[PDB]
This record gives sequence, structure tokens and C-alpha cells, in this order.
Amino acid sequence: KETAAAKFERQHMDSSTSAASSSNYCNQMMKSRNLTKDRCKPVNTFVHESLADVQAVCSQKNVACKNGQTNCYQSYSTMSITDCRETGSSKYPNCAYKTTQANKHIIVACEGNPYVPVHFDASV
Repeated sequence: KETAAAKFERQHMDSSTSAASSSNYCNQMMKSRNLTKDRCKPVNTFVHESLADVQAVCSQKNVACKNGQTNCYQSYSTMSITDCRETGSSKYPNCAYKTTQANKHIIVACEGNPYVPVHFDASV
């Protein structure tokens, strides 16, 4: 169940806001995107740009993925993102996340035809 493309969208797309609204943004979003169901996903980034703009990164700067895969791409421009990271007070099933707002390049791995993001590698 769940294509890689749809999983990327579920984990990493939030085009409904221009930026994280409150310090509770990550706690709410990690839960509601089902990333705290069987485990506290330790780290996860949301992108506040249109899906088209994020898909377009698959046609931007070809770079190495962190594991050495050759199908990663860095956005030419910076993007509004929110980094969500599990904090010291976090213990499944009571997950607790630090919310970190930022504007930076995203790096994604792309696959398929249509060639779309299937993994969030990093931000810089």
C-alpha cells in the first residue's frame, strides 16, 4: 500500500501554509500525517510550497543522495520548510517534536515516469 510518490507527499508536503503557524506545528502535523502511529518518526521535514514547485526539483540540480545514490536533486532556490525533530521529552506513544522554521534548499530523490520525488534527503 502507498506508492513512493504518495508517501513523499504525505510525509513532506504542506502547501496549505506559507510557514509553520505555531510551536505546536510539528506535534500536530506528525500525528495527523500518521507519522506517530506505530513509532515516533524521529525526523521529518515539511515543505511549504506548491506540489508543482517541489516536483520541479526533479528537473533541477542533479546531486548525490547522502547514501551515494545518483538520483538526488537540489532545488535551485530556497524554499519555506519546517523541520520536525523528536525532542528529549518524547516517548512513544507520547511523541514530542521541536518545530524549526527555515528557508532553504531542499534535496530530494526522484524516480519513475512521471519523474517525481520519492524521498526527502536533506535541506541546506
